[PDB]
Amino acid sequence: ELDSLLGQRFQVLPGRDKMLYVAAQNERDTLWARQVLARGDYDKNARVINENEENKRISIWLDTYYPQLAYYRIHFDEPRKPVFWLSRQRNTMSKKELEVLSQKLRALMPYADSVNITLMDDVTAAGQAEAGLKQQALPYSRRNHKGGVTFVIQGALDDVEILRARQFVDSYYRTWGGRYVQFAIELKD
Repeated sequence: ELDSLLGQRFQVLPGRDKMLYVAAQNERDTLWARQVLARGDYDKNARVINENEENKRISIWLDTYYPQLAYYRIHFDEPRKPVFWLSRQRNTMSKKELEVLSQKLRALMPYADSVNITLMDDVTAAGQAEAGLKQQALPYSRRNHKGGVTFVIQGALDDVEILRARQFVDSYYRTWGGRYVQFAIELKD
């Protein structure tokens, strides 16, 4: 526990399933801690997690049990108290349903004391997309789709402009996830 700590930018967290959960900040560290733990006696006492993998794991569960849920992403700034961003506008759940959801999520994350559900404003999510693209003089057309919006970047983009556009998009999805606003580049000329 403190034992695992000494083994190693990480937070080691006790789980209700008697597992030890090592929270890492990114991919490189996740693989490193896995390499390290596998070489010794904790090799099956610990599991290394990070925000990208845990979002993927919870999204698969929700795909079946809450298949129409309008959500963004779960954030792990404090890994003992993950915060699940849901859409305020597109939420269809009563207060009691959201409480049930929080409890199921907590059961799915044995290292978490609680899972707070925060209702986020779609106007903010789309407004950060709009602002980021404008910040790069990227013309775009916003095109609504079923339960989403696509910002379609448009123009005869060169090498660097495409990379800058895609780097912005990746940074956008790290915050909001890719389930509401999505992006595309239409190449012209």
